[PDB]
Amino acid sequence: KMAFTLADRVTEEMLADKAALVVEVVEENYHDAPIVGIAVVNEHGRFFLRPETALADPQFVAWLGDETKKKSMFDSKRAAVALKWKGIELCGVSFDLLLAAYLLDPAQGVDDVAAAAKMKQYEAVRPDEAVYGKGAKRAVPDEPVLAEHLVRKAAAIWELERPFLDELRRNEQDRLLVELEQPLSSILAEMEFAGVKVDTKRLEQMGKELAEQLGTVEQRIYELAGQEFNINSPKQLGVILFEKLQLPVLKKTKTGYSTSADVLEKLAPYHEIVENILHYRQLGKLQSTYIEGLLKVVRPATKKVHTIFNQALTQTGRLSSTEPNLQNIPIRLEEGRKIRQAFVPSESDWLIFAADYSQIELRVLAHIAEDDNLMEAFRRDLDIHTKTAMDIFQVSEDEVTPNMRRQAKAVNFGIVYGISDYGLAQNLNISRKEAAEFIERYFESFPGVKRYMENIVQEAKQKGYVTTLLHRRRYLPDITSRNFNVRSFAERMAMNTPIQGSAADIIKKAMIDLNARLKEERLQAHLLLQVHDELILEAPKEEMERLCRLVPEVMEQAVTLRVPLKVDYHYGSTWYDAK
DNA sequence: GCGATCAGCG
DNA sequence: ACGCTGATCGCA
Ligand SMILES: [Ca+2]
Repeated sequence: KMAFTLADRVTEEMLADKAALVVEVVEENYHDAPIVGIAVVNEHGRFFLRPETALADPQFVAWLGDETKKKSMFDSKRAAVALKWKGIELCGVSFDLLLAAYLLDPAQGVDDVAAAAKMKQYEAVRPDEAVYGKGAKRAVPDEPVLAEHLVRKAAAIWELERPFLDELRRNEQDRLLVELEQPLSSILAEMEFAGVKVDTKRLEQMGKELAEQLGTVEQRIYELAGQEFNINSPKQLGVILFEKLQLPVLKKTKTGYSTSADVLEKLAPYHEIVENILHYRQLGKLQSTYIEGLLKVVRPATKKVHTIFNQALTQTGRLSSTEPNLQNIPIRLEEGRKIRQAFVPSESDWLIFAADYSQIELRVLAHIAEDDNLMEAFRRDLDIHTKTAMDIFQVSEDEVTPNMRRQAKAVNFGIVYGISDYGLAQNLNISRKEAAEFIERYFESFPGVKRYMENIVQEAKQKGYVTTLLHRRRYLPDITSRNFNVRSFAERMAMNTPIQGSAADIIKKAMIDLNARLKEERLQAHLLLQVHDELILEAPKEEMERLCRLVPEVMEQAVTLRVPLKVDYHYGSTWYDAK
């Protein structure tokens, strides 16, 4: 029902200088995954190519790698990485339909061509799930069915580029696509393919020692419980704590007694068992997620883990990281932080280099709200987290611990993003009217922040969406809901998204500027990870001194705000030491 | 498959 | 009853 040439060899008219291109990778994790089929749509026709022929053809490979042959695609990072695993370079992607749909509306959840095309009333293409099936029934269909699907996807991309670019232009997002998200996609592809080297012997040893410390705490729990039970079982655990031991019930879930860490912490004055449960969970979390889970996904021949950075998932413009998630490696407890000792440079005599924006969302908020006092604070390079800790815990600057600062950090963001007196009182374990009076004091010092919070809720109601500094957008239909709770969640999104999303915009621009700078200085240094406001690199030890001046400067100059941006940085032999 | 939970970023 | 996430595990 759509005409195309099921081609046996590559021809010249397949190599025009503008095309829609589909390089189909069906496995969700595309690292080292099969390419099951190729389709090209251009001015000369529609073509399906078997990958064993196309990717072994030197003219087609050269076309793939020629940046002057422009390709329109959907999820070009997926294709670029799968091709890197075949030793083939993809260049010249000038339009990525996934990223275009994401910028137009992140709430659509667009995960295939059909979903993007639906946004423009184009429906002559099937959802990937209808073609490949679900779960245990998932399969590549027979070649004629496969070929028509890939061709229909390519034809959709060919037809949809212009209407998507027109709407992007109307939203002031066309440079956001072409100068930020698409260049970033190529940089993320390099990062994912490079991977991060893991010291598996250290992990395996830590996992042996965890298993021993687990039994010891486990027996102490059975002994303090007076009996043995499944410590992971909410039935039995709730029964043990709140029926057998008769501890107070401070919170329930839709299914029963809550045993969350905040609850257990408040029960520490009542029974010694609750802090053993905490210790037990923390150890088991390290064991299951960060020892076992990490070893599962190491490629044994190279000792590398290859994350996937999802660039078109979060509602604020952040990245997320999957399989493994390398944006939530432990750091705050000394036991967990030692896992970072297993993250090592991928070459001898290289080192890990880590750089992070200081107080990033507060600096962004100061600029956007134009609060006189907050802008003055950052012009003085004050540490607002430490200052807030001093005031909360009634200590001097010298007395503030890393844990106290961590806590004041949640107070600072809690207040500006709409925490209530109740929530603040429950977090600080203080009176509720003391919490309310601390909140009113906070907005007395920062009245511009309060005005901003009020104004942005009104702008979201009037326009139906909010935006970031580089024109990323989030629609907030619930902001006019008549249901108080639904409306309230939407108001807090109006408060938070422009700030968190602008911080995402800034680090993304920083990454593009950094890669351009590293190429210009001809350095071997390269990015490995982004962790929201942090960039992790590795480089020969002979490049470190140059990087100590280069990376902070690139990050600090990525944008020019009404306050300075400030970067902290460290380097060392492992990720652990790069702090 | 989902909800509670907890690891991270602010 | 601050916001944005992903992985694991038990299932009242
Ligand atoms: Ca930071």
